[PDB]
Amino acid sequence: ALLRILKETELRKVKVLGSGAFGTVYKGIWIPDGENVKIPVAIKVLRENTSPKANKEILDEAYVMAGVGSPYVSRLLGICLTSTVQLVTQLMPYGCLLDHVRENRGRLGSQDLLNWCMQIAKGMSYLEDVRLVHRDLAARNVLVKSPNHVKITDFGLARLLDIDVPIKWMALESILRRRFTHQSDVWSYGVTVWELMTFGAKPYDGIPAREIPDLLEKGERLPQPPICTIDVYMIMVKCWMIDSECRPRFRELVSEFSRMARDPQRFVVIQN
Ligand SMILES: *[C@@H](CC(=O)N1CCN(c2ncc3ncnc(Nc4cc(Cl)c(Oc5ccn6ncnc6c5)c(Cl)c4)c3n2)CC1)CN1CC(F)C1
Repeated sequence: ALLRILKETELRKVKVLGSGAFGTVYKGIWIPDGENVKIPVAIKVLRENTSPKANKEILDEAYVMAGVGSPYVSRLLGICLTSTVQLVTQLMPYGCLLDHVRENRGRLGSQDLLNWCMQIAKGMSYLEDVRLVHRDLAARNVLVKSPNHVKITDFGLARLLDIDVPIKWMALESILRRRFTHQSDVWSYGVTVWELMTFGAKPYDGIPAREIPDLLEKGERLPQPPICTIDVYMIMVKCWMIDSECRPRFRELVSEFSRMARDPQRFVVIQN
């Protein structure tokens, strides 16, 4: 129910990690009052130019995930309120999963890749339990706590303006009508799995975004990754069905990748 407010004196910014349309993320340290501890944190400072109604949707989305949560989705530790709005969370020291897979292409195993697929599916199952549509699931928006533990973050939203999109991850209905559901998140999950299994290849590389809807209706899809057996590719293909009702549920995806994770060398073919 309650919300933990952290004073400015409890927090210290060290380095800039990244940014987007809504805010700037810093690496930092949290020292809670009346405790002899240091906690490494990420601190997201929201931009001052944006209106009150625009920043409202970011905060309200965090407050839905109030109770126990999931270990595979980012957890808000608290907020700090100066002239700026500062959102505080546990630091994920290996950064985003897209950068991680590209760097470690030489030494990653079949067990590691399929474990990540299962963990992302478990995290998305929790977001469906609390009725939270992500709108922007991609390898860039999954963080790495360690090589055997990943967390979903960077929850998507349209910027509300007074006046004064990731097309290659989106379901067909989302491109043409701007309809976002739990079943459109499943499409984006399929593309995320394709990124991991290609060691961070760019989807539809060379094809302009305007051409994507016509190609999808014709039946063209992203190619089978070189390391994947057909059994793995079949799950990706089910995620990209035009009929949203025929796509698998996130709980069924947890079941499938858990089974494949119990015999990873059968399903994914690494050189080593
Ligand atoms: C990927 C590169 C990339 O984009 N990033 C990796 C480096 N950065 C980074 N590193 C570690 C880290 N740990 C923890 N948290 C963050 N980022 C973050 C994100 C959000 Cl959305 C955030 O706010 C909320 C809001 C609501 N909420 N509810 C529950 N939890 C939360 C969190 C916070 Cl406080 C912190 C983080 N970031 C930046 C990300 C490749 N990329 C492709 C090229 F463009 C490079």
